[PDB]
Amino acid sequence: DFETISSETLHTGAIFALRRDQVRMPGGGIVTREVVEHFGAVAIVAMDDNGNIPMVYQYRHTYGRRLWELPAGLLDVAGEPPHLTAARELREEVGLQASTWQVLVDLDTAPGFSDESVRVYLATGLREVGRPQADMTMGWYPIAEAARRVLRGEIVNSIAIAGVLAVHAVTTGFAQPRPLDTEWIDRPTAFAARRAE
Amino acid sequence: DFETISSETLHTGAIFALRRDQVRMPGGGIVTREVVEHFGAVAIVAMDDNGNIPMVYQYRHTYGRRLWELPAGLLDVAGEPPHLTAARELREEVGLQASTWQVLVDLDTAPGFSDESVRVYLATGLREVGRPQADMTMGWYPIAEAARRVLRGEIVNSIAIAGVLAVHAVTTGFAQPRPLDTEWIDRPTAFAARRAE
Repeated sequence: DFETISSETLHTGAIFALRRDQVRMPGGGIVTREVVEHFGAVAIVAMDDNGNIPMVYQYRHTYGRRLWELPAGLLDVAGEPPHLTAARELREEVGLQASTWQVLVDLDTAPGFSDESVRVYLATGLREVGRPQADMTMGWYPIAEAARRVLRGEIVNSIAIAGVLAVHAVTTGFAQPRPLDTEWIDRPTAFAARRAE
Repeated sequence: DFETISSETLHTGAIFALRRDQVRMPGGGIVTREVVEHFGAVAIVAMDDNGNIPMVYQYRHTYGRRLWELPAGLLDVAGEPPHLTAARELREEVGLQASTWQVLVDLDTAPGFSDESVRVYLATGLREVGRPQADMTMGWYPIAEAARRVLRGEIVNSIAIAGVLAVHAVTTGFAQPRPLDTEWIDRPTAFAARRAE
């Protein structure tokens, strides 16, 4: 198999680090692979009694504009269980508490160059508790409308794609949400390791 | 609005660069935003007469394992039109030529820290022409099976999520593929600019 031969840190920053490995390709052979180590993140599809979900309208420095995204947050508190981060983030970002939490879909955002992976939850049985901001607008969408916004390129954040389409497959009876103990295969850990310290 | 106040290059490498900007938040206020500038990429959902699509099984240094992904390739040839890169990549990677090409879905893989964006095509009217490798296995899947593999976490590459779910919405009559001239809003350009030179 593939083996990290050597490895070096090129940069460390607020939310990720940049590492450069040399990897033994099988058999014989040597590539340079750069990995942006990231904290990992969670997001929530909060589905009300009628099939509506909340979304935020978040400025992204990288595209010079705002995207429609799901509520979400970095795994930036050491050792904190992901599901508890998600509930926390739901309350901070959109002012929602939810009774029932299930795994909806996991994704590897950029396999090409980052370890970042993202667990998206389905949260149901909802209640508003306040703090719905700074520059973030939020708004709600029936799920079917959200899915057609994906298909028209009005929602392009790829965690929102995966989340909205996945819940759409649930609401149309194609698939089932899953238990909280579903293994998150690619949960990131390298950057949390490095930060501990 | 938001304005880049200053900007500096921290690293330049084979397939991306790492930049650090200072951004004026409105009104008054200053954040550091790091952007990994990337080439952009395309991928293809190649759908045969019967609803089957090809997928590759590609080792990802970043997760220490292989993922099921769609055929795909970086926009790494200067000025080459994306749709022509996609046809090229389809032939190099999976040995397919396609008659008809349409836009399926675009995504922004990691808005949090990269500009990378990805145009995924629907390619139909297919013919095998050879070169189906090195370490990449490929295999075919009915679309419905592929969509249930997403929903079970057997496919987690987020371009494969977006691509397989999007085509699933087409095959089940929920949405339509779109013309090649659909604007790709977030086509990356910063790293191609920097490389020219």
